Amino acid sequence: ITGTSTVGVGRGVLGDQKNINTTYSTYYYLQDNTRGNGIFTYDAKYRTTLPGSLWADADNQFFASYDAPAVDAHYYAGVTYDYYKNVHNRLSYDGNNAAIRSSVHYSQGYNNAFWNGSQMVYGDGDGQTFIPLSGGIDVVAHELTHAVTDYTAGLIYQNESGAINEAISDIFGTLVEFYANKNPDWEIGEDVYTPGISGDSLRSMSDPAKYGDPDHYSKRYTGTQDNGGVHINSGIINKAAYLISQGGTHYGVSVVGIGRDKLGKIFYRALTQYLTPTSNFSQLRAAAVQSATDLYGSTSQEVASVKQAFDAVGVK
Ligand SMILES: CC(C)C[C@H](NP(=O)(O)CNC(=O)OCc1ccccc1)C(=O)N[C@@H](Cc1ccccc1)C(=O)O
Ligand SMILES: [Ca+2]
Ligand SMILES: [Ca+2]
Ligand SMILES: [Ca+2]
Ligand SMILES: [Ca+2]
Ligand SMILES: [Zn+2]
Repeated sequence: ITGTSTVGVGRGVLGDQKNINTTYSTYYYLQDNTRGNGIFTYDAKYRTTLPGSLWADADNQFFASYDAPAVDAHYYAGVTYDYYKNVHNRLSYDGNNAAIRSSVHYSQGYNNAFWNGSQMVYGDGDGQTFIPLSGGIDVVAHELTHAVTDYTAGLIYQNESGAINEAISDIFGTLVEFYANKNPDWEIGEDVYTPGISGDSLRSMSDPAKYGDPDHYSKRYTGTQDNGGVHINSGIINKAAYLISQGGTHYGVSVVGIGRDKLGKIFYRALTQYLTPTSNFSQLRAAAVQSATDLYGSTSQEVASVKQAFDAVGVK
């Protein structure tokens, strides 16, 4: 909408106060004009019609319980935009400052979040398995990264290409979580998963097997559930990424860590210059090796570590 840029204040899902960029025209709307062609947050009103209504508030104060998921979807979309722009020189998900749209309060007791081809969508959770999913910065960045993937490599959402698609979202979800630097870790969804259980998460990149996901290609799932295991086999790639950044010895194979920034550079270049819609795990290894070669040189530690990491997870 047309209006003047303003700054509201509110509380997110975890009870933390933050400022949010809004737009004033009669009401104050969750429309952030400071980033690209805007970030827009919508109320789905417990229904499944999308996007719903652009979020309107009378006083620019967002402290109601019902406001919290909107505050966080809006704010964390901003953080994710900033990560891509500042770290990778990428302007929104399409590289040309496309408007970023999110809807919250999707359906009733809905324990998921997704990119629907055009926008991000967040359930509120059922209060047992999840609380509102936009409360997780890794979750928000995971969803926006699906849009980045779709506009770039275009990895098909099934089998190995789909597991790479998923791992790319977990990797950049995690790198955004580190960028914001509030309780960062290599776990996925811990801030919004199982409020009654401390210390768990949906997936782990550092030890995928903790939650039943494979950490070696020999353990890959090849059945039909979950689009051929896209959220399962992602563990193999997540583990490789974790090893590249942090190092370790896995099934006797030692990897020298090169840190998060270089992990992000290598995978961003692979995603945007080498991967294609049908890339498999072996092709990802080749893309990452080539990306590290471009950035750091064929004789570099970075190239050596990428090879070690894929060796460690059984991908040649
Ligand atoms: C980061 C977490 C919180 C959300 C994440 N969601 P996501 O990977 O974006 C869901 N993907 C998805 O819905 O793809 C199907 C689709 C394709 C095209 C258009 C619209 C939808 C996830 O890992 N979902 C998993 C795990 C999960 C979470 C919550 C409930 C059930 C399962 C899944 O869907 O399997
Ligand atoms: Ca208000
Ligand atoms: Ca965390
Ligand atoms: Ca996390
Ligand atoms: Ca928990
Ligand atoms: Zn995903």
